[PDB]
Amino acid sequence: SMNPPPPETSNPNKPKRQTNQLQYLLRVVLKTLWKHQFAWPFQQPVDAVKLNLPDYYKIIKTPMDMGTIKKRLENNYYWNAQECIQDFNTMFTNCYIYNKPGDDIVLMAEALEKLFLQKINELPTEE
Ligand SMILES: Cc1[nH]c(-c2cccc(N)c2)c2c1C(=O)CCCC2
Repeated sequence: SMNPPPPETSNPNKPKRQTNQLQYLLRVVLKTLWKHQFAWPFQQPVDAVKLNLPDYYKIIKTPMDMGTIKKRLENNYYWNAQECIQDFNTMFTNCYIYNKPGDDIVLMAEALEKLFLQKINELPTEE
């Protein structure tokens, strides 16, 4: 069994900028979710080999995790906040696609997503 290569966190050909919204996403949003008790399944890519999930990457074609997001934010990978928000929503969506309602992992994603939504509600004005 085989995992795919993880999502890229560096791309010198990709335009990039530092914005106050992106710093908020690192310093407030990512920090809030990273320290949560339910964060650990989401801090790195899903290892479908060790987890014995050979169908994971057959179903999930856009994997995403907070470890990748953290490195992308720290490496200034993004152009705008929307790109980073999309990555967060992709990671939650993957969890809901692959798992059953009521699975513990879904309850964990749900709790993180609630905090995510509470924090992005106060995303500062782009300035
Ligand atoms: C998001 C997610 N994370 C992890 C996991 C579990 C233990 C260790 C590591 N690194 C990752 C899983 C998962 C799923 O969606 C499928 C359900 C269980 C596996």
